[PDB]
Amino acid sequence: RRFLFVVFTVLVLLPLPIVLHTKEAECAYTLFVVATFWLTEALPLSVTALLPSLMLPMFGIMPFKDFHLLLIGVICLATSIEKWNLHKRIALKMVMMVGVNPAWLTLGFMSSTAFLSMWLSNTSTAAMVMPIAEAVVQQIINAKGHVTRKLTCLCIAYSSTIGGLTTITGTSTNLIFAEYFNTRYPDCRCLNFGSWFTFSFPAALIILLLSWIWLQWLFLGAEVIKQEYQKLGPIRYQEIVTLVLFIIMALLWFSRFSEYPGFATDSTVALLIGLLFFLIPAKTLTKFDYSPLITWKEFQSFMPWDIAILVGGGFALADGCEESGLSKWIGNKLSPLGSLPAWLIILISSLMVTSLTEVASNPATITLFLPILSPLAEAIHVNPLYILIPSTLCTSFAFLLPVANPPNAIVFSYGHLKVIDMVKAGLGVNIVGVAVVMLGICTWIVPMFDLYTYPSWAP
Amino acid sequence: RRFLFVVFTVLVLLPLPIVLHTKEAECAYTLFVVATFWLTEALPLSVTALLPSLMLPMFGIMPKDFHLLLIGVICLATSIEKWNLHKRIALKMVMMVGVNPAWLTLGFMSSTAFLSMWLSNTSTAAMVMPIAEAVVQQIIKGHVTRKLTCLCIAYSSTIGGLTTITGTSTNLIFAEYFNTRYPDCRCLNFGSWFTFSFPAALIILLLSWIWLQWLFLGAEVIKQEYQKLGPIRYQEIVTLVLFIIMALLWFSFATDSTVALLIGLLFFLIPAKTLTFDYSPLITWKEFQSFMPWDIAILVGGGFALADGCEESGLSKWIGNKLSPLGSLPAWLIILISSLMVTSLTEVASNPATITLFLPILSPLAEAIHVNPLYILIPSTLCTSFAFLLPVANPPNAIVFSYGHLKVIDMVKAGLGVNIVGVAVVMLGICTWIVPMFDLYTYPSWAP
Ligand SMILES: CC(C)CCC[C@@H](C)[C@H]1CC[C@H]2[C@@H]3CC=C4C[C@@H](O)CC[C@]4(C)[C@H]3CC[C@]12C
Ligand SMILES: CC(C)CCC[C@@H](C)[C@H]1CC[C@H]2[C@@H]3CC=C4C[C@@H](O)CC[C@]4(C)[C@H]3CC[C@]12C
Ligand code: NA
Ligand code: NA
Ligand code: NA
Ligand code: NA
Repeated sequence: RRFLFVVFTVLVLLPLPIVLHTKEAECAYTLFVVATFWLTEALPLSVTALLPSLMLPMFGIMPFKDFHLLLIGVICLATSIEKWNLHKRIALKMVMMVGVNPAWLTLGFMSSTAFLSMWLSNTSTAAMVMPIAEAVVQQIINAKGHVTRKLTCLCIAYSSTIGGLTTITGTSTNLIFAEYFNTRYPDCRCLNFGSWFTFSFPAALIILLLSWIWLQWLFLGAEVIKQEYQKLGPIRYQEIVTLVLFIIMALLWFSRFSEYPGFATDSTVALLIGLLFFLIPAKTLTKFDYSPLITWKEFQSFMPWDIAILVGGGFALADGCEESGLSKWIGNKLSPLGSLPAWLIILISSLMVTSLTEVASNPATITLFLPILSPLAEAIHVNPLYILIPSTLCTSFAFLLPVANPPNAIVFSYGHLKVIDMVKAGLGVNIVGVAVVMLGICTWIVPMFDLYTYPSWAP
Repeated sequence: RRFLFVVFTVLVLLPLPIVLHTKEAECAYTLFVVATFWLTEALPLSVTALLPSLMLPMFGIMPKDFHLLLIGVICLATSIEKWNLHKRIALKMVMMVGVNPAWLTLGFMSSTAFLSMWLSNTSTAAMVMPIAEAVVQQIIKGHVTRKLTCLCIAYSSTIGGLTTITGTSTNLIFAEYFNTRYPDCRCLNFGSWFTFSFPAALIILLLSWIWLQWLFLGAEVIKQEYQKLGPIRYQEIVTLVLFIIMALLWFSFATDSTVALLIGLLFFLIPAKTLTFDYSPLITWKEFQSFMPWDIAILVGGGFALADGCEESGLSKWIGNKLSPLGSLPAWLIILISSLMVTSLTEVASNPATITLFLPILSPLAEAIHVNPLYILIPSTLCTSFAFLLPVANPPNAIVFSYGHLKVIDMVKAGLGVNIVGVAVVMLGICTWIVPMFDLYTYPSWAP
């Protein structure tokens, strides 16, 4: 029907009243309705986040930091990159340098959006490169033509998903993990921009280079590209300063200094370079007056404000389940769960989140699964990073059917790509992604964070 | 000049280095920069708020019911503005009191005074002004009616911007400053603000109507503007009945945030009659995200960071032992000389900037001289809104200035009397009816 999720919303609040007895059932009812509206997306993912703060007081259950500074500093750069169309110039420049094209054009279209989705969002990059890739494939073919379109679509979407890793500020499921982690463990200083990039870039490079070979074997065995570049025009003043500030912020992030009062952090670099976008004149004379590179309404458009509401709603639901009396019941109900090998819990939880993320949303899976796996990690006396590092990477591995993330729903709205093509292509990419994450969590991420010893910022 | 406030930004960070000595004159440098950029508006009022988060660590100086009520009122106001119910309310309040020259100024005043309790002053002043221009043009001594109508719209949108904590940003800043710093106070909410602020604003509105009517000037032309926006549709009858339900539930787990979230979250759920194979709600999330004030929290966080930074850097001790005879004054004289200062500075500055600068000045002074904090902080937040002179203070009277009429001396002569009667009514109120409502003559228990 049409009015589906008004009657699905109002017709699950009616049978679910197990509420007509003790308090832990009243908290189970809140947990059920919030999880059901998060999984099915009947409400827009932050109206649901405000529902525990409405429903827990009526039953009787009662209750800025550096990551926000870094998020402000990266959104300031991303708004200027997307606004002045620098992101189209540095996508058509990676193509035409790699594009020898027996099969290197697929690698160029993968590497462009993989680099671009480290900074922008996956949805915006997948919506930007797909017209360019469609025009390039059309004007190369008009000079086997059906498999190139679906290969190009899948190589855009999957590599925009893969490039969405390697940065904490690259996807929303990374922002949610970082905001959960620095709130639950505020005595921990080992997770920042560079330490995330250092362990996540060797994984994503291997996943990209293996997915290229997999898709190129699965589907298949000059002036046409140097004409969409000249339709961009010449280079403007507003995107040379954005490029210079990009290069300066990038090589100031990864290069950490010597002095030590309090300001050698990443949020200092983020604010100190990203607040120059409001100040530097664009040479866009308002007419007596000038205009900057970035105004405040555009920043407010680009800034994710609902992520903090989502983290606060998840934390409120977790404390409601703690102080209501429910977590004791399911904690004494699941006592043989802590007699497992610690790597088997990694395996079953990673397969669980990467199976659930194919039909659910990427923030909705990780917001439900982080307060399940954190006290389990503290209880069985393993490192709480050892459990939570592979689960946030396996939640991003949404490569099957186009209901999981909007990156492969954008490339699906075009005429090509049957659903069985997406399923058969994304199954091998999911397999190699889980295999590379399992290799990494036992080979190179172990000495980087000392995962085999219980930490000191944990209870 | 054109690039004047880039070289005002970069050439005040250069002479201000008194920083080349002790720690106390390093927090008296980030104070001057932030205060100057707030008073001048060289940076957009929240880029400046993030500056103590950048400048205080580099010197060596290291450190929710109102949010839910704000979410509820913002998602009500989004649906009121989106489906054009405010035009129906404004054109219905006029034409009841609408056949005389005066009683038509009062209708245009009462419409935007009622409408700016819920919407913003800028949005109501930019909506009633074309309607009022069309009515004054098609009804028509012809030149003085235009400037009288412009000034009555711009003043009554400001006067109506009181009576609600969620009615103007300088009220939101005070409420967010006061639910912090005194978290054991449970006497300040929506209805207790309305109960003390409505009798003041009604008297100010009526006396301003009489003042402007004496100062300036001693049927089928309004109805065709009401029949121009058609009959009433489903999406605004639903918004009207939810407005009436929320309004008569506010004035009677039973909190104001419960009323704001139980009725306010129904706007995202209720099906509007715009079928997308699908349907669309009354409001979506992008519209709410555009309407929601996100920079007010950044502003109050930057104010709290700058206020706490003056504590460990021993500057507050210096300017506290420097101003020791300040605490030998009568307590009402502090009200008088602070309310006159906040109503004089706000004519040339911004309304959030003045109150963000002056709340951490007046709130420790109240605890120092052993009076009630609300006694000092209520007339200062009421008098900061009294921006009725020249059109650089608030955008409500800069909207009505962009039209052809209304030179500056008219605004000055008209706003001087409105400022005088506003200060007089607030001084009468804080000594007559706000005293037993909050027990202002005794030192509280939420105060140290
Ligand atoms: C979804 C959130 C908000 C609420 C529910 C949290 C549940 C799933 C969590 C919170 C407390 C957890 C328990 C905490 C401690 C132990 C003891 C350990 O030897 C085995 C696992 C076990 C038994 C955990 C199982 C999972 C658990 C019950
Ligand atoms: C963020 C900036 C603006 C904060 C500035 C705070 C200043 C204005 C405050 C903080 C400490 C205050 C002092 C604290 C105590 C006393 C003693 C009293 O007998 C007279 C007032 C006096 C002397 C106050 C004057 C105002 C004061 C100096
Ligand atoms: Na991205
Ligand atoms: Na998904
Ligand atoms: Na208002
Ligand atoms: Na002002």
